[PDB]
Parts: sequence; structure tokens; C-alpha cells
Amino acid sequence: MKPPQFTWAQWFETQHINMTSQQCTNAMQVINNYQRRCKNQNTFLLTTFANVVNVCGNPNMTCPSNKTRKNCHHSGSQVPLIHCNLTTPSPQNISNCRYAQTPANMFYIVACDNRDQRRDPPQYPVVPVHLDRII
Repeated sequence: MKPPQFTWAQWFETQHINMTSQQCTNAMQVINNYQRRCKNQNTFLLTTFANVVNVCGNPNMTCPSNKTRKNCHHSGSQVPLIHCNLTTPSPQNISNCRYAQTPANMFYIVACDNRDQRRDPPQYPVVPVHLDRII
């Protein structure tokens, strides 16, 4: 579900950090134009990539979405976030998909992995790769 020019960390940043508009309909155009389908729902955390990287330094826990993975990490604090929900599909014309937006303040659990050796910047050896749950 990730376009080939992205590492997992870059796709995480594109889907969950870089909300290019405060309006979900506009912000989701980026994700949808890249992945070639209107995503039914998506969460943008109102935080920085660096903050999430530091959450990767919190204790490892089981990933709620996968009882077999132990590469997840719970945020220390709640953050503001915007959850986008598709209201008007448009599979033949992705730019016309419309979304609702729901603001919330919640903790987050992210899966983190070692960076992509060839393509992720050496600045961050450990990077977030999935938004597993918001709580």
C-alpha cells in the first residue's frame, strides 16, 4: 500500500505527520493521489516527526493490531490529532473524494524499525513505520 519511491518511514510521515491542509478533503488528496485509491479513514497526528522518533525510544510493547509484534511504542502524552473519514467515494476521479474531519486529543502507539539503509537519512537510525493505534 506504499508507493515505491517511499521508505516505510517516509510513507508514515506522508500519511500521519505532514497534514498539508487543516481540511481533511485537501490533506487526503495527497495520500490518495499517491496510493491510487481513496483511503477510507486516516489519522494525522499534530506532532513532529522528531517527536515520534523519540517515542520510538519509549519501552517496547505489543502492537495492538498484531499480537505477534513487539516493535510498538506508546506516546508519553496525548496529542491533538485529526481523523479523516471518507464521506463521498470517487474511485474514477480521486480528486473528488470528500472527507469529514474529527479532532481529538489522544495517545498514540507507533511501530518503529531500523531505518532503510539505502534511502532513509542517517540522522534517524530508528524511525516510525506504522501508526498502530490511537487511544
